[PDB]
Amino acid sequence: PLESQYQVGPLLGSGGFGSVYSGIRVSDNLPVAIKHVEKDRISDWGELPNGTRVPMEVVLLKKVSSGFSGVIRLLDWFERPDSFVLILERPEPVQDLFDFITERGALQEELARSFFWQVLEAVRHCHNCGVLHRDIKDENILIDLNRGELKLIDFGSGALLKDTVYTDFDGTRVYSPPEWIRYHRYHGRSAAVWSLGILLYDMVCGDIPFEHDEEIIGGQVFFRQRVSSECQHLIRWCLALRPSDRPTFEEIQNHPWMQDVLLPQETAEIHLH
Repeated sequence: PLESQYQVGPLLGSGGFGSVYSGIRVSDNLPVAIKHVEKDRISDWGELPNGTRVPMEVVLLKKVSSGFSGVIRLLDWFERPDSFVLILERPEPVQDLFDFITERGALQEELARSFFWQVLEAVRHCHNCGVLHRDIKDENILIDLNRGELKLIDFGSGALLKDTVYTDFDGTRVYSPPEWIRYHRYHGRSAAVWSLGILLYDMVCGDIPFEHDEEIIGGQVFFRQRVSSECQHLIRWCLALRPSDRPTFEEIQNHPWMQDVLLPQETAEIHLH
């Protein structure tokens, strides 16, 4: 049916991810996002069990799209002659973390603790469903401002999780780890932890630590804001130059800086409402 199932509103944005529109499901007035990807631009394809050939993003989304609210849910999708159309959740009111940090500057550590913990829980979900996101960064994290819940979006650079090396990458370079920069090689989990250190720095300092390749591979972390010694230690650990020296998610979540996290609703009440 298509445009009889959804009322299409204004363009939300466009780019390497395609074109996304604000929308509404006619039946129950659910707010949704409608994402158009050209077939000519899809680099990675996969298949659903029944042999239907789809973009990898749709495979990845179906693997993670089960109830847990830390990841954006794919509600439906459609194939057209020259494109696919994806229908996704849209929180309302919503603000992406990039926008939020631009607006507020460096976050208080209590708030960055809640946000970062929620991102950790969301990435563990992905990994347990067999999915590596590969483009974790402030822009790809939406804040449901009423609930205080963070959601991960855009699995368009993602891959199936595997234990062997990756030699391809189409995410954001300034969140990519030094082994990618030097050797065009990385492993999934240790690369993820590096990008989380970039994200945590970004949260507590209000900008990312490295802009150029030379900075990425040099691994000197200079703090431009006041950041507690515990928080600096977690960041520096995630940003270890040698992959095997980086923490596991368990080690991250057992770190002293990560104890006594606020709940999402408390986060919303204290910091968002």
